[PDB]
Amino acid sequence: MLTDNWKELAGKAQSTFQKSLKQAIELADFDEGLAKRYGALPSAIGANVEDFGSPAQFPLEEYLKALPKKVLDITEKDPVELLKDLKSRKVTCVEVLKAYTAASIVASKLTNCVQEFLPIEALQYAQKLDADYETKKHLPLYGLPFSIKEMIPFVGRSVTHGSLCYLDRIVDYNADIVNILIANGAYPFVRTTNPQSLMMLECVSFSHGRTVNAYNGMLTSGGSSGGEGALNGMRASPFGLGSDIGGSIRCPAAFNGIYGLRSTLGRIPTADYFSCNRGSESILSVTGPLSRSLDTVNLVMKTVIEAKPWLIDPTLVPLDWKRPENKKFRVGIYVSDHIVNPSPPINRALSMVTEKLKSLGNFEVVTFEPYKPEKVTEILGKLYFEDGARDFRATLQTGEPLLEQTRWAIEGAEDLDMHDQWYWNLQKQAYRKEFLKHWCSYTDNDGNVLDAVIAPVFPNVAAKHETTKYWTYTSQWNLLDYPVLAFPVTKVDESLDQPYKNYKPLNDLDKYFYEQYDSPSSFKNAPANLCLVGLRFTDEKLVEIANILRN
Amino acid sequence: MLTDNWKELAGKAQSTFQKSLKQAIELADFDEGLAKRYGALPSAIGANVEDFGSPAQFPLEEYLKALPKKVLDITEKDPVELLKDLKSRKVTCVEVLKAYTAASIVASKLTNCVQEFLPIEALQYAQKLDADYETKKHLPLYGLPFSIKEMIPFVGRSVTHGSLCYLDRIVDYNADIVNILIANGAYPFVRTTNPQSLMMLECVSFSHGRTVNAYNGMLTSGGSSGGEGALNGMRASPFGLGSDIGGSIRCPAAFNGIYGLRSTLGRIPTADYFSCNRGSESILSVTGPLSRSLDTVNLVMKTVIEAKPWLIDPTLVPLDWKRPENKKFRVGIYVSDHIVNPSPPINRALSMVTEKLKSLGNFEVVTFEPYKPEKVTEILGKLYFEDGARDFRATLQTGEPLLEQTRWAIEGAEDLDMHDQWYWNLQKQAYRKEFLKHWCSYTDNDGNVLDAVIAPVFPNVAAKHETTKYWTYTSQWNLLDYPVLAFPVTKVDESLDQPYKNYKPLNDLDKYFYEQYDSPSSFKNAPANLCLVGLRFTDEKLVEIANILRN
Repeated sequence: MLTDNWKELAGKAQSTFQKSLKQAIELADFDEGLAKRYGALPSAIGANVEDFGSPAQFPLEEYLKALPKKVLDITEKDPVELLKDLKSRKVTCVEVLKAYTAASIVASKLTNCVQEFLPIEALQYAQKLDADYETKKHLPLYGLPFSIKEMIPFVGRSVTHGSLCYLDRIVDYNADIVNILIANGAYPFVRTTNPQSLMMLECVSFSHGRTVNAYNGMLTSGGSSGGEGALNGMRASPFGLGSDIGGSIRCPAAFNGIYGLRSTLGRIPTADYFSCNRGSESILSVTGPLSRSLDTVNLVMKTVIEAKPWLIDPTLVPLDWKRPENKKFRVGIYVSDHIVNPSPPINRALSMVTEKLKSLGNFEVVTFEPYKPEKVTEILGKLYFEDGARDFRATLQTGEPLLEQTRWAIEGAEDLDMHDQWYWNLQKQAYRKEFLKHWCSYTDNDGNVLDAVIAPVFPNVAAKHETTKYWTYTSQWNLLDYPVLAFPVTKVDESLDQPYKNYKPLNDLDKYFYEQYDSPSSFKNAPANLCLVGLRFTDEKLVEIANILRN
Repeated sequence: MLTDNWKELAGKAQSTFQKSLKQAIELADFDEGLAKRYGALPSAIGANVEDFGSPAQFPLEEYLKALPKKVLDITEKDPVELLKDLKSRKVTCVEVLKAYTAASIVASKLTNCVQEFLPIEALQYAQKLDADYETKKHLPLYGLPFSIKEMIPFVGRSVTHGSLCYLDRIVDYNADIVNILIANGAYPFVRTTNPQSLMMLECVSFSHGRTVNAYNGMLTSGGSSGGEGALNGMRASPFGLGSDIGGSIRCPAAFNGIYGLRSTLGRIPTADYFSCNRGSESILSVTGPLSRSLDTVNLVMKTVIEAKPWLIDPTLVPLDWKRPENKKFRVGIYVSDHIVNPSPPINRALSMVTEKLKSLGNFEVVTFEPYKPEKVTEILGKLYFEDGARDFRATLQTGEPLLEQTRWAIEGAEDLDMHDQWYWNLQKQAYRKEFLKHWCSYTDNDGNVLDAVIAPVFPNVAAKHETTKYWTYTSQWNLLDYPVLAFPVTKVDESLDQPYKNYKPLNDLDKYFYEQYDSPSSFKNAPANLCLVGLRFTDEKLVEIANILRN
């Protein structure tokens, strides 16, 4: 840990970003027309980490306008299809790198989703991938760059999870999942932004400033993997890796209208990531990919697991990544937990998806009721910061200010005695066992279990800044460790999504979210996503059902 | 002329081009990446002059993808801005030549717009211009290359206007306008294609094959300055010189979405060009610039006229090139001649330009009715080929086939007796006098004359091959000798430009053009241009109004 003044350290972080941005622009080699249009874009990057700039109203429109067809023809192509072009040599690995690097630079300025570009090592990866074309063409991800959340170790970099005090914490190794993906023909080219404490569903830190939504620049990108959500929502990366302990993969994915998988704990390696509360095991985070392309999420999962990562990380289970053979499906619709009702755009998305599943013959669709959702907050309120947030709070010895959203996550945290931890571990495992019984109560007379549940990711589309005051719609599945896949449905419609009249709130917090949704014009063009929830290790069922919903 | 078999001569024409193409590639000095992409481009050049190849759907998109930043940063620059860099020595005369030579090579393969490159003399011009930088820094076109239609004499070259029989017609001199432009720091670097007889609004000859549109390769470039329209539409030349006796400058410019000025006869020297019917004076062609850049059009006229060309060509009038001091404008909109109605894309261009002028306070906008447009065809029907096309048909003694478009131009040609010419000269002068009275009938109560008329250039955007069967929208102003400036407005919009419903044709020829517009997709991405018409010697009013329309 460092104890230097935070203002000096924020300088050092900005400098690291700016030096890599300069190198990124050199690699992309803009012609003067693009350099001009790029220069004139509204920036979400300020002069310092407390100045949040002036974001575009519709960053994706600005991105698609600014970039030349010569770049978009690569970055807008579905990554699995792009893998065919790299395999057949219609495009070089270095060519793909240049396009996506340029895309990420435009994305960085509009959304502020990049913490550090990796142009030096990425060119080395792509060049020798071209040189070794004949020997590595067979690899499942040959030539594809990808993004990694800053919390993921990469050789020679500091790993801070957004905390300035860790700027001298340099690693000489990559995370296991990074090396596995590299062994399969991929390589990271950019590090995405992460917020203070990582326990925020937004993306504000004193290492980068504020990250904004790819579809509406007045809204949050989400968090904790906010840079990944913004970068991949802008299609400026084929896919990315985030982490998810309270919604930190699915919230960015849903807010930015893309796919994001909270994978079951123990399938893919994440423990070598850096966060707060290192060594805490009561509730464990997971990783998983974010991408515009469901086929790319599936291929990344398939690639890492078929590399048998349990022979490097022993917390993992040797369970194959397998397409489910079920042709019939039983699916529940989780319309509300009856604590905070979803806003109109989320409710319309639930109806759309309900109607589509009912129209297909092989889906039986039932209502799914909550089971003690208040119990989610009680337990996670004790286990998220089980040291009373001492480990996080010590990071602020630099004077780094405490953000409003971080305040919520550490409010009330108890420094548990061993017997207190034991008490709540028993509360955790009992709730898990009770909920399984609840889930199995929906099995039919013939003995067919529920395959998946469809639920919101958040009580609304991308939230206004400093308003993500309810976690249960995502953290429920972290307490249970159920795999959850966020997927796109629709966008806000100003005609269809007017506020409910004569709404009677369920409680003060539901009242807060009701008044938060003042009108759809406040959320123009915001994607309305949902998620598919499955029992532990049924990840593949979720991919298969999402496949049907997009056809 | 020559009397050899035409197939041998077409070979000789192809050899001259291929010999100059080889020298151009050496001058351009491709690196391997460009040489590779150039080799793989779809060509509008065939194996022989009757084989038209397989052109790209969007030649311009292919051009922008194929050429490097090292080239596009110069050729995409507005030539007036590029002149600043040449003056301040931020860029070399040879550097600019190399970029534009490379651009024209790529443009040549994609659109077939180059008849002969001039890289030997161009390198000599550019090299000594660099050497003489300190003494020639002041010249208004210092360092700028430009293209010339093949009909324009250049030292040591054959001048054929596309007729194979004239391949032994070598000149030892440049055209007056060329020498003037050289005296002002410019130099020609490429010769562009022209069609058989020059009397078609397309660009097909047995010297080069078929020239295609820069924006949609299934459509014609226009003619007769078809190479000029394509080359400058691809922005592969800073500007070019064409000729216009029936629309042969404005039709290429309009089809390729750039500017083209049919300047008033008697301003800039053109008589030393070569065409058919040399010595025919009943209807005289004019020259004028084509360019992507309006500012470049204005500067060439200013440069040539300020060189006092009436001291070399005595047919010219000593009238300064002067920007008008008008603060108010009266402008007419020519919606139709009520013989052939414009297609939807042109019709929307008229409304767009109308609504823009009405939105500025200082424009009075009135509807402009036609005046006996049928008399245009009748008079031009007698005076275009007043020898009964005897001179042109003698070019076919080589066996050179008669193209379908040429057939239209010479069908019905009478070999006029002197009294017949006198009769039609009087008809010509009477119509001009009647039309002036028509124009002046639009003068308002305070005595303000119409400053300009906005009219179509053609009943449609760039035509499908062998369908340019109506000339009046351009030849009207050749009969009258009014200055006309073609200028860009919009592109085909597939939503907005669906065919007219419940359309009732005005006559057989109008029905033909209606059926020609089968759907906007047949003309995807084709520019919709219009033109500004002024009274004789008001060229500058047209430039000034075009300036306002593009801001």
